[PDB]
Amino acid sequence: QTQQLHAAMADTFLEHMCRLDIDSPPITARNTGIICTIGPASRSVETLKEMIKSGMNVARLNFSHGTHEYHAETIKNVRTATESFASDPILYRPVAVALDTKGPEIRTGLIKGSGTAEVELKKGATLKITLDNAYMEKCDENILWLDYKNICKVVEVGSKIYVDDGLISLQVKQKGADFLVTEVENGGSLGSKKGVNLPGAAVDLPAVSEKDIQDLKFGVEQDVDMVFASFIRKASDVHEVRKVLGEKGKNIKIISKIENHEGVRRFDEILEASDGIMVARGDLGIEIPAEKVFLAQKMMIGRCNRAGKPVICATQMLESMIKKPRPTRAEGSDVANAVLDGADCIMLSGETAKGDYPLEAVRMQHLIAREAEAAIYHLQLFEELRRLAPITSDPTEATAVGAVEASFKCCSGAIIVLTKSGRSAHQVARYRPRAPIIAVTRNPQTARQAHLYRGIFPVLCKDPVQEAWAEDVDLRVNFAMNVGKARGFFKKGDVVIVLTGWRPGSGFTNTMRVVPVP
Amino acid sequence: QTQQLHAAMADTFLEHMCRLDIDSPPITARNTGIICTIGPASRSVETLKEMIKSGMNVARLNFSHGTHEYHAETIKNVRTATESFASDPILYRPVAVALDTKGPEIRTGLIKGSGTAEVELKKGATLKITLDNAYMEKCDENILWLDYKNICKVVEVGSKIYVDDGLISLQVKQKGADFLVTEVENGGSLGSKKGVNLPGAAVDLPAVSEKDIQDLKFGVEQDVDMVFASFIRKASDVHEVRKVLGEKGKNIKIISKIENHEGVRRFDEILEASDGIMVARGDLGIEIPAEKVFLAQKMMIGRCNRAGKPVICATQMLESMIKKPRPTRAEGSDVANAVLDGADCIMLSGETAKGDYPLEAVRMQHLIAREAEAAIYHLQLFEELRRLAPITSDPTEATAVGAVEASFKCCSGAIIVLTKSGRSAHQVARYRPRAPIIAVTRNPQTARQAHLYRGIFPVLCKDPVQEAWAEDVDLRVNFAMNVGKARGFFKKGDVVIVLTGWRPGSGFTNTMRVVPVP
Amino acid sequence: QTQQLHAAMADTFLEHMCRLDIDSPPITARNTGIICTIGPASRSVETLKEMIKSGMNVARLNFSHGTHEYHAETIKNVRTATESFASDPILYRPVAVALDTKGPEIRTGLIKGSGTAEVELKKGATLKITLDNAYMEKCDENILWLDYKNICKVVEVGSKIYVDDGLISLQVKQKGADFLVTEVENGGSLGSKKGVNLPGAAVDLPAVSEKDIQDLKFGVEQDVDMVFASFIRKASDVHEVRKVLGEKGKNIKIISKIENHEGVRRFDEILEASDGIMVARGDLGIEIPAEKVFLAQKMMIGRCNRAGKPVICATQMLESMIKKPRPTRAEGSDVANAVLDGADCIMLSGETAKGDYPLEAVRMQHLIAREAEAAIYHLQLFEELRRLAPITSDPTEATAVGAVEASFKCCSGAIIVLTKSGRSAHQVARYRPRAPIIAVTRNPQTARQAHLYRGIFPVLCKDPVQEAWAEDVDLRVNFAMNVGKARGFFKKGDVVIVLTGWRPGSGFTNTMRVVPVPH
Ligand SMILES: O=P(O)(O)OC[C@H]1O[C@](O)(COP(=O)(O)O)[C@@H](O)[C@@H]1O
Ligand SMILES: O=P(O)(O)OC[C@H]1O[C@](O)(COP(=O)(O)O)[C@@H](O)[C@@H]1O
Ligand SMILES: O=P(O)(O)OC[C@H]1O[C@](O)(COP(=O)(O)O)[C@@H](O)[C@@H]1O
Ligand SMILES: [K+]
Ligand SMILES: [K+]
Repeated sequence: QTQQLHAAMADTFLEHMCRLDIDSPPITARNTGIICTIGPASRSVETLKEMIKSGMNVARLNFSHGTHEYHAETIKNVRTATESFASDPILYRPVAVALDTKGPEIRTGLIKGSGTAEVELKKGATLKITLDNAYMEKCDENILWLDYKNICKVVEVGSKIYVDDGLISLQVKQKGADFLVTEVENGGSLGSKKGVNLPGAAVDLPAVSEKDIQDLKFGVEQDVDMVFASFIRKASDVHEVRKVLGEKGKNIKIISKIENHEGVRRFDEILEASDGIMVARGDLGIEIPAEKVFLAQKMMIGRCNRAGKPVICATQMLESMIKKPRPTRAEGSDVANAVLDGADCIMLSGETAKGDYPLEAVRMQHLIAREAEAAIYHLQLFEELRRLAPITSDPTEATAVGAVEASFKCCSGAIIVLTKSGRSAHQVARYRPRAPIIAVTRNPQTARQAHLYRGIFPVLCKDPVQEAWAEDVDLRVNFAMNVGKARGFFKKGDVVIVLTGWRPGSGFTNTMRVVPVP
Repeated sequence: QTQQLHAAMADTFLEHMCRLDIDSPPITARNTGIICTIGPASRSVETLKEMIKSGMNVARLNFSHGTHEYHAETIKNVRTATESFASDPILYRPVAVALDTKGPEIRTGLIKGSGTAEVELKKGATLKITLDNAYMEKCDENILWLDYKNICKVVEVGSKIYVDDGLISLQVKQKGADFLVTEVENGGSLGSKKGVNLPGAAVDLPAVSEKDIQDLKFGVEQDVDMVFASFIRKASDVHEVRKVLGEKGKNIKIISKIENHEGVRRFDEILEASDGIMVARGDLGIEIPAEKVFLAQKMMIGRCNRAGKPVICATQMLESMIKKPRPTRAEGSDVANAVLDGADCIMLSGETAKGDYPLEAVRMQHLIAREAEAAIYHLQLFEELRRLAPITSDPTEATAVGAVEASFKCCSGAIIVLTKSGRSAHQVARYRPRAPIIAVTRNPQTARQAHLYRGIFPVLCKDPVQEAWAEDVDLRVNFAMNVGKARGFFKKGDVVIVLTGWRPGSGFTNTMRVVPVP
Repeated sequence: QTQQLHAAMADTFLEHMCRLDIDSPPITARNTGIICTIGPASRSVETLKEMIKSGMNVARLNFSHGTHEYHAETIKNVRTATESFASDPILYRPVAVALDTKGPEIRTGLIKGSGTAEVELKKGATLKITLDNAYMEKCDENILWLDYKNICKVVEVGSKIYVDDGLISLQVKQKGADFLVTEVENGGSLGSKKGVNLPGAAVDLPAVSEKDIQDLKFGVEQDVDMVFASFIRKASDVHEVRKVLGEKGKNIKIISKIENHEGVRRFDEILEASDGIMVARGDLGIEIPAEKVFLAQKMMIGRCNRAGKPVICATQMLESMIKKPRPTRAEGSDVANAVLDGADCIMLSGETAKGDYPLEAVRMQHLIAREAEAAIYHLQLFEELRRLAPITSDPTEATAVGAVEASFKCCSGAIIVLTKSGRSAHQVARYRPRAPIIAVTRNPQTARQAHLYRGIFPVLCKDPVQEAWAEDVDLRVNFAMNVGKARGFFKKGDVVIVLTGWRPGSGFTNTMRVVPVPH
């Protein structure tokens, strides 16, 4: 048997686990989007073509470093590689471009006037934090300057301060006007201009920094598809990002990065305002105990799935592959479990941006994701999603859930969906069918953004609009059939589900057909 | 709220995930046993005392390397460290000793008559494998000798052969009398006496090597608690191990290591014959595609949970901690997911045997395990375990399940179980209660072996047997109460479940009491 | 297989239904209490002995008719019959006595001065209702007097008024000071002193009538175990009954009869104030549309199961057996579905009080109940009861649920429970085990009242208290063992669950043992 179908039929989750079968091969289609950070290892046109062939769906640009010029050139290269495949629309894969903001930061000053010097902090010693700029280049083991002018307003006696990616830990023992007397908990080497984290604080840094405002404007100019917004703490932060993107950027998707205690606790209001979520495990695991990160990951993925909004699992998923051609067993497991949890997309950072084996890391995420998709317990998942969802008068919703149900009953090879804005295909994806969703659109931005949703394989129709609308619809259905055949999703005579609407604009999807592949 | 109790009450798994709460702190008790491989980083008496304080429950000795003398000294050191705490019976923690066999291997010959010389294998080139001993010390890029005399009987044209840690890959193109012509698929530097793996082969090497027989004899002499038996492919392999251990070794637990396709496929018969299972992910992931490992892991943990037999998750769980003081996000996730899967125990190999941060690795497994134990969806798990279990006439079974039910109903701080052999405590653990199981025994081997089962906290009663049996029972109940109080499991006036029998001797557990903590 | 155990194991309710097996015989024990109304057909000592042997657990006296002398003699007869079995305590079955009140009523006056004369009401005709006592003996087809002085305050234009057990129906067209002009909807022969119902009205008649006060006093004097209180509309009505019973009657259980729209709507507050509930389908189906009665029945049984309070299904269960030796197929089905619903007790009224086949009716309820009990889907029911239940600090609750779980795991022949007040056994019954609950008590009133809960077989221990408490406990457990053996619930070597506490006195049940039945 294939596709873990024996497991699929189990009446209990435990039996489902007992039936997982290494000799049950997956289907060809892989539903989980792969987001790859582009950097020195992966930025040439030549490598990018291979990244695409290996499974990259979204190119992430990390604006923490690099100039506008550098990023503009990366994006140019991504598009060159992407479009090199455009001559065969059956085989072309859309590739989205995501801008990931630097975001607000807290930084220390210079040790001893140097950028490279360091000092030793001993566990239990005193360290005074000063805001007084006289000390901004005279940091030492006694006096630490940092740039967050309001720090005193947001911490209390007992508060912790983490320095240099959580390497050093301090506890506030006394608060002054413009200073904090701290005791070192975890000591270590303190260097220059290090990152500061304030675990449990309501930090009042602006939603977007001066640099972020410039970067977001540049993302609009560059026609990016989505923004990963750093350090989102509250709904109003999302609103600020949306306002910066403005009218011109109104169709760019905002993915809030949840990376501290506040963001986790205010998650509901953040999700409601956002187009989707990134579980930003790197910073999140600096801010909160590392042993608690899996809780926040499963919380966020569950609530995103409940809301029907895309969620990304990010950071260190295949970390060892920076240096090695094969992942660890914990890494394999992490990727599989993220898909099992419900993540729409999984991400690579240093693995693709700077490591020695970027192609292998992409291919590995592809292999794991496809195995894990088969191992989902759809029988329980679909039951729960359908119960948790509202009853509505919305005809498109009723059509989508009916298509998903039909797809399980006939084990279809695909659900084909015509969509202008993406929405009809998003509505199908939210019910987590096993079958891949082939979303046919003429809208290039729809095609790129659809990668955010589990299961959506976007295909970009380039044909002229036919004079007879019924023929225009049939043309697009036929395109999807050719795509699925060419990509090995299904073959002639297999059964597939087709979703269309009753007239041309958006919002009329209402027709479900069960048809043999011609 | 605490212990993820809000999530505990969700009526769906999805809602359960949505309710996981980083602000809901776990209980003190940590139920998942921690097994640590001992080596140069962890073998001193001083480090071993800290390994115990940090949470080590089982010392694993890897007989792949080291003489009898070396291993005898490790065991002596573990006992010295363990017994250094014996003077306070309230606080003493039993520590088990596990012998992990080398097991059968397939090895290549010498490159240029040298041990250190190497040759380059080009992808797509020919490589002939010979059994002809004339070439046993003349391996080169054209002719590779190996020591598996039956290899021709167990591979076909099309078969793969892996060399080193799956570094090199070969595909069989022709079979001859004494030889195999292969094509190199994955090339690389081939050195001397490297490990060979035969994916998908029924390999007919002995269940136990000549050296393994010697090592098992030594394990009996050294009073080890359990054997982790390598490369178990079939029930008869387990029977061989059991026969070697013989009458003298009849109470030593046999944990079969599942590490190839055959072991996975023959899993049921192997489980039935074994005392427990190790998911040996390292070798498993060389033999089978790495992307399929999580399937085999969940299959094995599920089936072990269904059978009520201990299962260990092993290998690369916190791999990066060999070199770093903190784990990656994928590693944190791996540990959490292993416990969520149902693993009785989790394991450390190079992280404790040879790494720079053995204590931190133990502490991290402790932290994660405890968080993940709270995050289990006991509502569904208990329902499934109860349904999957038989109706029996066995009174002790009915008592155990009644105790677990009662423990959920009153949120008890513990299930206290008097047990000679461990069996009554095992029967409770198989229903996966939230509350820790304090298993009071006078039998030191029982106490050590109990670490194999999720949730059992073994405590070794040292007081003489009291003249009146009722007083003797009460004394042990009181001891358990004092252990729980001293370890912070519960406090005066909390409620606990107490299991005893109606007369002395094993097999009469039949009495369940709900008692306030005095 | 037996006891519908193959169906018991189904993974879905649909499959459970598909597995029900006419060739799978039930166990001996029957868990659903049978309440039998005693009347001319069933009041002799001799018949009462056979009613007990046939399965009667509760004798109901209907105070709608009969003098105190008549009812006292019935009660004396029930005790004589019940005590005739007392000389073997192993075999003695407690029998409860229930007083069912007449309750407040609305009655019309006399037609044409006569008690026997009648008049014809034609659909669509006018009929004026008067409260003016000048007309109390001059009811005719134009003027109907009735005795409910506040009727005008509680009905509106559009209100329906039902007369003579809902035979006739009237619709209020105009309201005056002391009158109502109505139109006849359903016509028919109107006689004298007929019962009036006010569907949908908040009727403000007293909780207890003048006759009820007398009857309750008599119930206390006669040591009855429970009162079925008529026409309960609101919690304050229950409180009034409780207050009337007072100190002397404080241990008499009050079972509220739900018999109108208001009682159904205010059900929650009524349940909370009551010891249990009767789904009084007869009057309920006069007050509300007949086609809606199964809704109110299942609502009340489900909510009583959720609260852990006894519920009785009553009225016309085996009606045709008043005249015939066998029931209809609808009646067989009604009894089985009541037990499947979750009813603690089922009831017989004219079937036992006045019909030609009282013993056959009791026997048939016994047979059907025992078949239906096996056909319950305990797998889902136990899961739901456990989930709907709180997490509790109460150790007795933890013990009860642990015992019920253990009882399913080993298919035990019984759960034996020592109880003074009944409560420990009640706590087990509320989780609906398959196995019978043998409740051992020295308290005779506990023993009789225990019949209200599904599954409890009360046994009355008559042995002296032993000097050593341990021995005293053991003696009672042994008694239970002997009872179960003699009644064919289980045999030597079977396994049974035993519940005890850690010291004497109520409230300390905390000990669950799994024990082989001794030789
Ligand atoms: O997902 P969206 O944006 O609502 O688009 C779906 C729409 O696409 C259609 O199938 C075809 O519309 P067009 O021909 O305008 O592309 C409609 O019938 C339907 O309403
Ligand atoms: O006094 P002992 O011989 O330790 O017995 C104490 C209780 O422990 C139990 O032996 C449990 O031991 P097992 O788990 O080995 O069956 C009961 O049978 C007995 O009543
Ligand atoms: O010997 P006694 O006083 O009848 O008590 C025996 C057992 O019965 C119980 O009283 C139960 O009675 P209740 O069900 O009324 O609580 C226990 O508390 C007690 O240990
Ligand atoms: K960034
Ligand atoms: K970040």
